[PDB]
Amino acid sequence: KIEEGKLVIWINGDKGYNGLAEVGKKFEKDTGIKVTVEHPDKLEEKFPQVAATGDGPDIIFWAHDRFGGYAQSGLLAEITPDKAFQDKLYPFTWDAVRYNGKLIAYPIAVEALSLIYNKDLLPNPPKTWEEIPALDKELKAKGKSALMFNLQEPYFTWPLIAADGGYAFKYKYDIKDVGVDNAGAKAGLTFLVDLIKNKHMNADTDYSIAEAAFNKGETAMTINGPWAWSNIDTSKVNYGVTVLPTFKGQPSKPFVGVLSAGINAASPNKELAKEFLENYLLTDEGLEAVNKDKPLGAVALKSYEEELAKDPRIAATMENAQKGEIMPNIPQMSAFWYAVRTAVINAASGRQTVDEALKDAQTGSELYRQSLEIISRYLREQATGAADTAPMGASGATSRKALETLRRVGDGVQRNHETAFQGMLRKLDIKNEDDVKSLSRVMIHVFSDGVTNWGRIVTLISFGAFVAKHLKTINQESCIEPLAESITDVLVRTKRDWLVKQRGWDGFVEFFH
Ligand SMILES: Cc1ccnc(-n2ccnc2)c1-c1cccc2c(CCCOc3cccc4ccccc34)c(C(=O)O)n(CC(=O)N3CCNCC3)c12
Ligand SMILES: OC[C@H]1O[C@H](O[C@H]2[C@H](O)[C@@H](O)[C@@H](O)O[C@@H]2CO)[C@H](O)[C@@H](O)[C@@H]1O
Repeated sequence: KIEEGKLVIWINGDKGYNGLAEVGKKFEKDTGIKVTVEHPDKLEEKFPQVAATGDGPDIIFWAHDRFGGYAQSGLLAEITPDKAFQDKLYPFTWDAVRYNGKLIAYPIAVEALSLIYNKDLLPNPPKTWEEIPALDKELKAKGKSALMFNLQEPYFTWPLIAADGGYAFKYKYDIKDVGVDNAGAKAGLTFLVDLIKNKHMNADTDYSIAEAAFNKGETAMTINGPWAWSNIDTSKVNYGVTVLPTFKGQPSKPFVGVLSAGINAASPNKELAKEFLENYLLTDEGLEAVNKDKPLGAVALKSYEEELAKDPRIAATMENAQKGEIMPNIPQMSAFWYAVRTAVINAASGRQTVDEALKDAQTGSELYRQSLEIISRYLREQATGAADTAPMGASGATSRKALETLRRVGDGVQRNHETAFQGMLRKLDIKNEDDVKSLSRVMIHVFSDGVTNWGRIVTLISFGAFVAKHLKTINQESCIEPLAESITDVLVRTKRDWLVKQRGWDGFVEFFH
């Protein structure tokens, strides 16, 4: 599928892709290999679907948070730089691109949101979020506004949400512990909704609108990353970059991202990509080429970062980064981001209340792990005859009651559909972990076809248990957990919006009560 003898690269439209293409030209001048740089819309969504079919770019650029999902899906090639190259980058940047013990990408730069303010409108930036309403009122009398930033991406709103105690996954990570719906998160989002209620912000303000307003000098402040600095320079706005405002006396905690370059598992040009990334991009001159297009932030390369660190704007970036947290790269990050995105937009527009919106975001973020906990335990206890003695953990009553519901209803299905299941089992012929990996396509084909209800979900899991008993019987018990993860993946991927609308596994319990 992917063409040999050339390099195709994907990077976001807000990054210095003209600078990157110029690095690609130097690579072409040396090697005779053409390098095509593209910046397609929603590439972070497009990549996992096209790469799965063996297609897509040789190299994909994104923040490290999305890269665990890719690797888990077998979409990323394991990268193996020698010691000499590894020592040229900061170790913690390597940490951000490590997944299950393996390095799955090259770290490029460290990104953190900062407060960007117009020094001509606002000689001193506000230290607190609380004082911004009164500041806006003051600025409105001059035909200006205080603050405008992207409200369509939760990335920009998260620092405020996390300030008073809101969090994604509790940190060792406890993935079952999601704090998107606690008091702190409610406090942060409410303050944002109130800003909109009191005409201090507009719910439909996106990236382009916020950037245009600041760079034209219509609003005193914005919230953005280093990549935005270029266009602000062009606009000749007397701007400064500083620490984010505190909320309730506590610092804003932005999720910190490490711009990373991954190599497609289906790429026939893995050696070319490695050569490009190591010996052309991750150099003083290579990063400078991109940085001069759009600023990268604090780059992973020590030799170049030592120079950039002298920039007050970089100092402000790293200060904000220190008060924030490095994003997790667990596969669930995509689901978390989608849930929180919807929650922020819905609360901002009044479609839901803060309590309602964050409630759904909680259910959406927990959905995979909670589903896995239930499906894994059912499959394993059915196969072995004995239950799991371990505590259910967070949201334990839900998991426990769902499992008990599943036991009652699942056993009925397996009983009544026994002959049908045995016929299906024989046709699939499942005898090792290799065969279990093949099931994903067949499973998705049958399940996603037709209507949606709890009954089909029970059938899905019950046949999974039926297969699990077969796997155990033929001494393939090690294949049960991969099967459980596979089924769980299919379920939450295909019925994500439906499950959330049913209030998750609580809905399942109530439905069969
Ligand atoms: C129970 C039944 C009766 C008649 N035809 C059937 N069957 C259908 C296709 N293959 C077998 C089935 C049937 C057999 C096995 C599973 C299902 C499912 C769940 C969706 C896919 O489940 C899996 C497929 C392949 C491997 C799997 C490994 C582990 C766990 C699940 C696996 C359904 C369903 O989605 O409702 N059905 C019923 C079904 O799809 N029908 C087709 C339309 N008319 C009613 C029956 C399962
Ligand atoms: O808004 C959710 C989004 O946040 C992050 O995306 C950032 C990205 O890290 C930055 O480099 C820049 O492009 O802004 C983006 C926000 O629009 C996460 O990396 C991403 O996974 C997540 O969906």
